Amino acid sequence: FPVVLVINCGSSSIKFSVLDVATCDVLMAGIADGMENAFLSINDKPINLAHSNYEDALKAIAFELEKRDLTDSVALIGHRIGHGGELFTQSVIITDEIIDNIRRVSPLAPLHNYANLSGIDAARHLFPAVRQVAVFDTSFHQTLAPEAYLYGLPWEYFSSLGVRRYGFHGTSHRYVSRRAYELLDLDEKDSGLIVAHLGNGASICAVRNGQSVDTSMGMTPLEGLMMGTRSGDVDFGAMAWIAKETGQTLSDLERVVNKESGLLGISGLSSDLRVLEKAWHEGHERARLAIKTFVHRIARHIAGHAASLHRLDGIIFTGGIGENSVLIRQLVIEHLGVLGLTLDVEMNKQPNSHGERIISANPSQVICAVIPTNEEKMIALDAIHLGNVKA
Amino acid sequence: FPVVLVINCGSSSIKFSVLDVATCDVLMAGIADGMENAFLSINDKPINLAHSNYEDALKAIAFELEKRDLTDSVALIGHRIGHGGELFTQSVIITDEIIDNIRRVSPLAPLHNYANLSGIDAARHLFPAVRQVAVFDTSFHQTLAPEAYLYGLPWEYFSSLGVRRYGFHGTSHRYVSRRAYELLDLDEKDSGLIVAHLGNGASICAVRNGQSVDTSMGMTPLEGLMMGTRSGDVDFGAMAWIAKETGQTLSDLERVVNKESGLLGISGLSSDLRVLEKAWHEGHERARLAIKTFVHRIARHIAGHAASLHRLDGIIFTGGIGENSVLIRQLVIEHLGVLGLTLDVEMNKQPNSHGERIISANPSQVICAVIPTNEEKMIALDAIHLGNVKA
Ligand SMILES: Nc1ncnc2c1ncn2[C@@H]1O[C@H](COP(=O)(O)OP(=O)(O)NP(=O)(O)O)[C@@H](O)[C@H]1O
Ligand SMILES: Nc1ncnc2c1ncn2[C@@H]1O[C@H](COP(=O)(O)OP(=O)(O)NP(=O)(O)O)[C@@H](O)[C@H]1O
Repeated sequence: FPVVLVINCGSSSIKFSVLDVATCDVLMAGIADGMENAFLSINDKPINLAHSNYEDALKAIAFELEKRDLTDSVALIGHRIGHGGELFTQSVIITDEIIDNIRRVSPLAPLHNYANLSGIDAARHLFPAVRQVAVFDTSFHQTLAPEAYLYGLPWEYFSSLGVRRYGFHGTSHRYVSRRAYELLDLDEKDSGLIVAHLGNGASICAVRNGQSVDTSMGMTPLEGLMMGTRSGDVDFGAMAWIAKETGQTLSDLERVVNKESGLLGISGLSSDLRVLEKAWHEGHERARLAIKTFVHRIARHIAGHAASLHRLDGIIFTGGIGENSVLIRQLVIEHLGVLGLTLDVEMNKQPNSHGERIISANPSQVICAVIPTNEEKMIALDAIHLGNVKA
Repeated sequence: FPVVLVINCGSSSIKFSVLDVATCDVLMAGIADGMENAFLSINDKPINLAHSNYEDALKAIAFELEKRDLTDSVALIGHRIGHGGELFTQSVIITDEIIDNIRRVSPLAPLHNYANLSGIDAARHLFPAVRQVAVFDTSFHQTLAPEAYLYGLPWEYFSSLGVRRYGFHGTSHRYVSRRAYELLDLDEKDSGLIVAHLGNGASICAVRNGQSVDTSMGMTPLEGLMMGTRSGDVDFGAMAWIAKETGQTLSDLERVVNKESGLLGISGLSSDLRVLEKAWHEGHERARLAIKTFVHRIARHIAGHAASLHRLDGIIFTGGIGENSVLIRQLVIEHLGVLGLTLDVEMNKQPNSHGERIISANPSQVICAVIPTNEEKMIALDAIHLGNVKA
């Protein structure tokens, strides 16, 4: 019973799951968190770490698996990498070269790169005779054409500084789009999907014949959809006007746009969609506005991403919000009557326990579906495929 | 033979036309320009002004009409106003109140407001017994709902500073959409149009049942489409990353994004589409990229604006580029095969001498058309309607 250990080692946390190689089912999950009073929390023991660096938290995690006699079953380790620039177009077996290449991306997302590389260094220490794989949030989007990835900035910003759209959630978009060809019985090589990955981070992606051809996030995760706490698309003129008017700097505004905006910023209440849905139900006008705005920007990006398709066969919702928000999905879909969508509300009402599920009624011009995303499973599948290779 | 004098009094120029009230035909046009060595240029006399303020240039223009015995036929003056904030939802007869209200908008576009108000002050001096009208580039878009005009910034930026989408080209979008109901034989009250106003400034607008319900420019003219020298939509994260990396300030970057970007910035060659079309024809790769990018962002915004419509009946091109670029229109339309568009290329080939013209073939799901825009005529029509009122 070999397992894969999957690690997502971010700026404040290390999330992990242990997946059985046979079924890709989760056998254990957890999170080392607060990385002054750090602590380890296996789904049970909410145990304390305090002043722990990344190698410490992971040594702790390794001892918990040693505990459960898992250590010798760990045949593969999969690392989620936030950003692979233009250097990674698919998941790779980690070697010194791959490490050097991940380091060259550092400037594009410095703290998050640093954390992912800290997790790699830790795992390489803790499991030296285990093959390790790197899976990148950006890599699925590397099939975008230049017309879709370039900004309208001076060419120099692109050719010298690598300013261009990267996109994120690639691993979710990819996983969900593969499940969609089966659920919808579509030929992958002749197909058009829009995937809406709606979570606290949110993005759209157009998949044409199995490849990503447009996506809503940009060089960073701040572009595109309005999100929990992120502004999404915002007029740079307006941002420069705000600076002059309030005396805030780019750095001030960047924090505002990443941490105080979005659902939180409009609502004045919360980033959490469930709190906002309940607030609206109680007459809260700003919560309703936050939601309607959220919805409007989703519909807008969905239709816009469709323009990169030759034919629209499906729209697929996923993520915390796409999977669980009955109201958000219906409002989005009713905002796309122009594309010929017809919702089956009884199907749309079903909770996420129902898994991969069609929610459009028969007369719909485009199939609409909900497909639970599973990034850990995608990473493990990549790892397992890579486990057959001679390095 | 009463006439309307139409004035557009910007930061460097005063453009004017004199239109006959009967036919709305142009009888005279011109431009006072360079506002250290200023000069007056009636379509003839390229005459010099030098060190001329706004009142001087206009006194010069007034004397040229006195010259041609027009002065006493001037029954109305129409002023193009760049920005009316939330205060103006339609064109108005200018009074002290209207002047006070235009001044309150100043902070939203300080130099351009100042110029428009300078032109009002000049004209009020030069024609005191003549009714004057103000027509605002923003006012057509005041029917946008909050979900379409809000940014995902903290609510305070909207409620205290008036940060929100305004949109521009309103006077063109309005004029063209009215001509479209006739050309396409559509019922205005039951209709969906997207208008693409493609010039050196460019924007999209969705008109649902005769009202603007979405538009691509934002609080300022920098948002949305990529344009001649403007970047269009750009990830604020990327802009903040660029700042940190090059040490440029918001003010530096604002100039870059307004004056060195867009077609110019990608091509490295020109903002002028005709130069770029010819460069591409000669193997210039960056010109081709500038164009493909331009086209891709147009298609994306068109489809996205469609999401605000209940039914898409028409897509209408206008502006310097929309009216004259055979290649741009066809590339855009071929990028929207997803919406069921079919181009009649022989109709698309016709030059702009052919005026208001359908360019989609019969099997097309959406009618596509070219409608020459005429902001001066729209302003004059407003003025003439307002000429019947008791103030
Ligand atoms: N039952 C629910 N109804 C509505 N929203 C929900 C529900 N459950 C969770 N969510 C929302 O999902 C969001 C969190 O989603 P999340 O777990 O982030 O999805 P994700 O797959 O993690 N995407 P990302 O956040 O970028 O990794 C919050 O707004 C939650 O309120
Ligand atoms: N024959 C042509 N083919 C392609 N592009 C053209 C042609 N003629 C003019 N244009 C382009 O139109 C752009 C200038 O358009 P413009 O006169 O600005 O339209 P507009 O109605 O003024 N919009 P705005 O510029 O914001 O006021 C430049 O790229 C020109 O190259």
